Amino acid sequence: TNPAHDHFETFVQAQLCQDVLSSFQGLCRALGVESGGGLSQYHKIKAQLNYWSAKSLWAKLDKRASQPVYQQGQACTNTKCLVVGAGPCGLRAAVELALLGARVVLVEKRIKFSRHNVLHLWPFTIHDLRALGAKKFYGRFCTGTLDHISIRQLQLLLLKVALLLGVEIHWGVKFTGLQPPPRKGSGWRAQLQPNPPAQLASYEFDVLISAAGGKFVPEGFTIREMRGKLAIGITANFVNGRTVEETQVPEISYNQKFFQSLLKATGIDLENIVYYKDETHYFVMTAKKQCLLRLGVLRQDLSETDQLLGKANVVPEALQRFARAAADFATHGKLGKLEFAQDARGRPDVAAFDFTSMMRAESSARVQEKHGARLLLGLVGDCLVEPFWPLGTGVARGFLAAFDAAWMVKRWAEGAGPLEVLAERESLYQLLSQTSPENMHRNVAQYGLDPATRYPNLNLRAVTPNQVQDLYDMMD
Ligand SMILES: Cc1cc2nc3c(=O)[nH]c(=O)nc-3n(C[C@H](O)[C@H](O)[C@H](O)COP(=O)(O)OP(=O)(O)OC[C@H]3O[C@@H](n4cnc5c(N)ncnc54)[C@H](O)[C@@H]3O)c2cc1C
Ligand SMILES: [Cl-]
Repeated sequence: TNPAHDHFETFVQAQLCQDVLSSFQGLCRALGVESGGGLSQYHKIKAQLNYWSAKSLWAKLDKRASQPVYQQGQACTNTKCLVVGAGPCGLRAAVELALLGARVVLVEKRIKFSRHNVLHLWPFTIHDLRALGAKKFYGRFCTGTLDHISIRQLQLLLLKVALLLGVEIHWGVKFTGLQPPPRKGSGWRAQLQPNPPAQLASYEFDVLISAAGGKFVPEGFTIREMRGKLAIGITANFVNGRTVEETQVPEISYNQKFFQSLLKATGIDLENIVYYKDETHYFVMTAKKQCLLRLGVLRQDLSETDQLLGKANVVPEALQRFARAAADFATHGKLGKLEFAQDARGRPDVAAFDFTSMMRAESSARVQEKHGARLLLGLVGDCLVEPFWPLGTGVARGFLAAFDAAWMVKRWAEGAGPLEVLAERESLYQLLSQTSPENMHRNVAQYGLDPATRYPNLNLRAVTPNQVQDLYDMMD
């Protein structure tokens, strides 16, 4: 037997977040290496795992790792990064930084991946994951003409790569803010909860990339907030037994006469509903507040969206008989008595969500300088832009914010100059909405950090550094 061979293989097969870390520390032990020690650790790992079950992955990884851009991992060799949040994008950012050769510390306030909700995928993201060795880390990946990963399956897959490329990950730790460098001869340090491990508290860094999801407002940035008429969104996951007759029900994605025939037997009033068949029978529907008060899923009509959706106002029981009512008729009962999958809490996976307010940051980047040290702050993903989930551009643009944040760190580690690096980034960010698979570079395969492999007719000078004068924060 060969502990190293065995540990790598359960590590790859791992379906629990606490088991990715477990088997990995074991592989590190077996290969006489450490985790969170960068590419020198990655290089020591791969060389000693020169065997059938691993070699195709190193080719894939190194092929990317040696794309013209990363300078064979020498570009950001003098850059210390802090990445906040281990959602899909944050991890993608870490991967990108790891490859650029930056020191990568990722902090994350949870301790597991418990979200089942299925995410639609763009042709280009599908391929990106494939090139990162998704097919080894995940069996049922974009399986068939299917183009959807589940949140946790994505996170697991990405985490395994983050670890391989030597990202230092700390769990159960909350980013709160920043410690200003107290003197002429210090650097920027984070502010973490609950009390972080010795080194992490003293870990200094010039690049902070926060991918801490929609709800986190990072100090200094201005968030624009558009509100329209209310849209309540229900999501539901039912267990996929994958029985022959259970896997013979087509996927779905008020206009058609179906949304009309839904009111007949069930009396459920929905404008649109979506079905995905993944690890779970995924359903997402947009409900009318008019009928949610009627069939008593919401207890009482509160005029302010936020309050109308609290744990108190939402009846959990009726939400299940509402969700299964829509799900049962939607498949014409071809899936039988559907049982919910659980959280997170043993609670059944069903949630009433908000679709009313779309948060967008005014700038995607900000630089802070105090007593000599420069700090580059970048947003990536949901905290940069809040996506209309029915359209499904979240993973697409998060991954884009990630690529365009890594390009920023590249120019940064060339000393390009605060006002400039921002102007490049902000010229690219001005595109982040327009972006569709329709208006972007056709050769998906050729996609890389160089933003012009992605954006046709790109203008790096759409914003002059004189238009961003106050995104640079000279505190003295
Ligand atoms: C039900 C649902 C359906 C969706 N539909 C689609 C779809 O069909 N297609 C599509 O492409 N996208 C879809 N979206 C959007 C997509 O899920 C998100 O945009 C995506 O998760 C973005 O990843 P993220 O890392 O930016 O955000 P998140 O996944 O929310 O990552 C944030 C993470 O950072 C952590 N965090 C927050 N604050 C701190 C802190 N202070 N310190 C440390 N960690 C912190 C949290 O633990 C969290 O894990 C959907 C989303 C949901 C929820
Ligand atoms: Cl987990």
